[PDB]
Amino acid sequence: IDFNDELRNRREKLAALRQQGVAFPNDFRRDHTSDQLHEEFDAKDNQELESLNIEVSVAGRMMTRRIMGKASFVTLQDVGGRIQLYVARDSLPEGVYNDQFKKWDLGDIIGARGTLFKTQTGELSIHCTELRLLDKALRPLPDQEVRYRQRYLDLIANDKSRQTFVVRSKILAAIRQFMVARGFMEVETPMMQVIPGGASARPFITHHNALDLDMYLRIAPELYLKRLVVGGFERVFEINRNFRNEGISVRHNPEFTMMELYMAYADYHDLIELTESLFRTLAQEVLGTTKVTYGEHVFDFGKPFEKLTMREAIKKYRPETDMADLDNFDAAKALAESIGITVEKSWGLGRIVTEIFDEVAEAHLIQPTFITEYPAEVSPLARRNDVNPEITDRFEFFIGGREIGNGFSELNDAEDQAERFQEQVNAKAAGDDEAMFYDEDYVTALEYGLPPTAGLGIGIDRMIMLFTNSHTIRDVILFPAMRP
Amino acid sequence: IDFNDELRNRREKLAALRQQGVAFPNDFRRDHTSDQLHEEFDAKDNQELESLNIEVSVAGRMMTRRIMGKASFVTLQDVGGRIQLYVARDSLPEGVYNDQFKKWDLGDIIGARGTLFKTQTGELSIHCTELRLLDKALRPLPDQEVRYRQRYLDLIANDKSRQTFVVRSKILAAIRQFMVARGFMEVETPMMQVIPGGASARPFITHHNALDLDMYLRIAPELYLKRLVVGGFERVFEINRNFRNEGISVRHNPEFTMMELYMAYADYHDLIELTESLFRTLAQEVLGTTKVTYGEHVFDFGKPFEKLTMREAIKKYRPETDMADLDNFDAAKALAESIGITVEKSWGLGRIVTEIFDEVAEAHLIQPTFITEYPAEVSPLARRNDVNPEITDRFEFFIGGREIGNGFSELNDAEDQAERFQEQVNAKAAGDDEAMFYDEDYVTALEYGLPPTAGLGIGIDRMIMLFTNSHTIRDVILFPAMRP
Ligand SMILES: Nc1ncnc2c1ncn2[C@@H]1O[C@H](COP(=O)(O)OP(=O)(O)OP(=O)(O)OP(=O)(O)OC[C@H]2O[C@@H](n3cnc4c(N)ncnc43)[C@H](O)[C@@H]2O)[C@@H](O)[C@H]1O
Ligand SMILES: Nc1ncnc2c1ncn2[C@@H]1O[C@H](COP(=O)(O)OP(=O)(O)OP(=O)(O)OP(=O)(O)OC[C@H]2O[C@@H](n3cnc4c(N)ncnc43)[C@H](O)[C@@H]2O)[C@@H](O)[C@H]1O
Ligand SMILES: [Ca+2]
Ligand SMILES: [Ca+2]
Ligand SMILES: [Ca+2]
Ligand SMILES: [Ca+2]
Ligand SMILES: [Ca+2]
Ligand SMILES: [Ca+2]
Repeated sequence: IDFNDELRNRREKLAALRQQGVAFPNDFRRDHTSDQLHEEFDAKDNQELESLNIEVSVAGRMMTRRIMGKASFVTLQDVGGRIQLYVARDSLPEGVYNDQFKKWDLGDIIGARGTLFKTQTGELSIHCTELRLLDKALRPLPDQEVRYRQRYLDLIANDKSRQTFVVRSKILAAIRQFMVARGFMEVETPMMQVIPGGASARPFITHHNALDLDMYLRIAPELYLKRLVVGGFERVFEINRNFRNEGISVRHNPEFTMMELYMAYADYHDLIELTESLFRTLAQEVLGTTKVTYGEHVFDFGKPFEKLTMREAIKKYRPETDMADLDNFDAAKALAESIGITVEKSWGLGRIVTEIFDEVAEAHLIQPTFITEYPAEVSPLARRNDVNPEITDRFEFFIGGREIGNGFSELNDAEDQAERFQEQVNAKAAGDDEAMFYDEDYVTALEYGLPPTAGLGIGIDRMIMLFTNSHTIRDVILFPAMRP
Repeated sequence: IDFNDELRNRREKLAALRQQGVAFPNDFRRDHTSDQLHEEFDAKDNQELESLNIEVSVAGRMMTRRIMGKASFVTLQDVGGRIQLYVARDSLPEGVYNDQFKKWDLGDIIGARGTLFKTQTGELSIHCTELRLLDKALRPLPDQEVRYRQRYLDLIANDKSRQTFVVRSKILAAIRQFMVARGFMEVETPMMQVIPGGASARPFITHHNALDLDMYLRIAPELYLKRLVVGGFERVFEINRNFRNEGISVRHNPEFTMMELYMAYADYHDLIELTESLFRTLAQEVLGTTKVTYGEHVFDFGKPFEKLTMREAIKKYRPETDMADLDNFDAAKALAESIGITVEKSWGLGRIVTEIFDEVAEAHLIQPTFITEYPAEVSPLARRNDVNPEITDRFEFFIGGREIGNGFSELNDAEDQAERFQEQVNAKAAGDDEAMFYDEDYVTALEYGLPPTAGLGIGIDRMIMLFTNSHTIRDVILFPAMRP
């Protein structure tokens, strides 16, 4: 009703601008943004701003306007923030005030040129000697999911989302710097693979027409990264997007940004210290402090993370459990059923134990926590432990009740890797469509030999969630997946 | 072959290492890499190295060995380069030399701990007080396509490809640094879109199971990035991978790295000077000079690039052309046929002129050259010129006979964009499967209004080709697409 009246009115105004000339001038140039004028002239008296004649030009969206009849006050908005404009009838060229400015609408992109002063409240404002219309907005300035469908409106309105994504950029940059300072080289491994691997999930399938070849979207860079380690890049990492067919969730998006790093001649303890130093560095550089407020909790990243094994977490958060039930398939299956887990025919003992850990523990790990000693069945790419060959040297890394990152001592054994891939093929035959495939090339690389290597990966979106006080992954991803 | 016999021999050795204990020790740590020891102690004679007892430990692949019977010489290779080891029988623990060292094979991953000295030739060497086998290579040390299929072998053998990809990493880092210094914010936009756009090519199609939605792989970030410029991020860029269904060519890969930047309140001339400053800066920082040797040519990036229009290039590289034939559909179609272009029913006049430019000109542009004044038919997202509504303000930027990047003043007109989208849908209906789709959401964003904006994009792989003296894109991409 009233919205379509605005649409017709503004549309007819744009058409009138077409009538008389150029309605889309691209020639306007600005020498300043609001955040710069604030970061410089915020604390200066109107006496110093009057003696120094400082002319600036800015451009942005017109957010608010108050017309007082030959003097008007405008709120202008650009990347850095808001700056205030003083629009005077007799301080502009003839007719600009009455025949142009007063006919503009909120949301139109304009630009202004004037001298700096401060109002009676001490606010920095630009007395306008020139004002003109760069673009005419056809819709006026702006349920809970509409923020995610049209993110431009969310960015225009709420500054919390703006700060969230700016913080995301700053965090990514700080991560690249923290990795480079330690001697790691950032690479680009294929995003489209013939054989997907490196994790367990449903891959996306597409078709390459020129080669008539069905290819999968990457579920993990892992195998190609370790191939590059065989090549002799012994400190390597990739921060890039992986694709999984799983589905939408608060913690899940079909395409997400992940970091995977690998350093030779190290084990997973080095990656524990590397993780703690990573979060301490991002906490100090990105925000203010090692103490980060998240929801109803406070994370202290100057404090070492809590370390537990998987069985220690199961027994910790379910003390009534008999730990002998985890040494037998039938008792473990009965236990998992008692929790409410639906067991699959393809599941072995280790998988049942791990799922029991998922239902019992994961939701209770709030403070940052490392979970170690995973079974070999659910860790096909991880190095076997020396004392207990049925478990691998591995850890998953949890913050705020969700898995953040994953790291392990990589398995450089060729025959063992091939055999566990065989097990994964058997599992895929048994109905588990998240199971990996058999990759013969990676086995060949391991036969050319892979130095003892540790490797880590971290879902970046989860991390930025933790640092922005954002409780949904949709708040931290610019254009997440929707449900039409 | 004799290769398989040695392979079985190494496998038997590895099994013997399983028999007597741990065959995959991960506990060895190194405090130095070869490039560090070279960057420090290369300038010191054996007199200074004798007074200072400097003990270092290194680890890496054993490339060469000469066993002289209680004295041996080993070349060790790691990330930073090669370093030489002096393995003495009586300088190691008992049995290490005879029962272990002499049984190792070339390519095995080892580690050494010793004191620094210089041989009679001045070579920096590590006298080994300890040596042990970290990983046992099951296959011995290694043109055509083998380099591309197995890249660990290429990186192990050829030191040229190594520093090719290292130069790639350093270039990418320098590009992010060069963009951040100018106020651009790096951004992540979807890799999977419901409606692909921003370019013309066959997209990859896949299926999301949870949403029962068929989705396309990104052919360009453009639409989402400009959406974010509407949101108020007025300097944005994305360096990330785009997917197109094309084929394997010298200049083509199905998945390739792209940079797309957008700055509001600017036109394409600002992007021309931005590009020249970009290549001059990268050339000075990475290669130490403005003059870059590529093949048989020398590019000078301290020199401004050559500027031509499209018709000026058609007439320059085909002077017998009558430029009136490009103003009429039948004359232009007959002309393109005379060149050998196969015209399609969906092609209009501007398309014919652009394809004539491609056949006549592109292969002849060796020195960096800007080509301006593109027709609106092949530039649906570009702002129309003021004097000639049938052409748009746009340029494509060529080096070494290939296209590198393209940039234009973006089209902020909503109705015009809608109409050009309509024409692209008509083109798809007319048989052209590279034509775009109709994106209603982007039109909606343009109706919320997009400030006057200029935008650019650059194939990164082509650029790294120019800076590595690589004449195929396969040399500059770690794992390119192969033919099974
Ligand atoms: N489709 C779904 N819908 C609803 N609930 C689901 C779900 N899938 C799992 N869950 C929940 O998770 C619990 C246990 O299932 P898991 O499969 O073990 O947990 P996960 O969160 O999916 O981590 P995963 O192990 O699979 O990824 P990876 O380390 O290889 O990779 C390393 C890092 O990558 C990140 N990551 C993985 N998948 C991601 C995704 N779709 N989106 C964003 N980040 C992701 C993670 O931070 C991870 O740490 C379940 O009980 C369930 O509640
Ligand atoms: N599959 C094929 N096989 C054999 N010959 C072929 C071929 N395709 C084209 N050719 C030859 O090239 C000539 C001209 O064709 P064009 O289509 O005009 O040249 P192009 O290299 O394909 O640039 P394009 O137009 O597609 O990219 P865009 O501006 O959107 O902007 C994207 C930017 O990113 C880069 N880029 C685009 N696609 C890329 C890819 N697969 N790999 C690496 N970089 C790519 C580019 O620098 C580009 O500027 C043809 O006559 C033909 O001889
Ligand atoms: Ca999962
Ligand atoms: Ca898990
Ligand atoms: Ca995991
Ligand atoms: Ca193309
Ligand atoms: Ca073209
Ligand atoms: Ca092009």
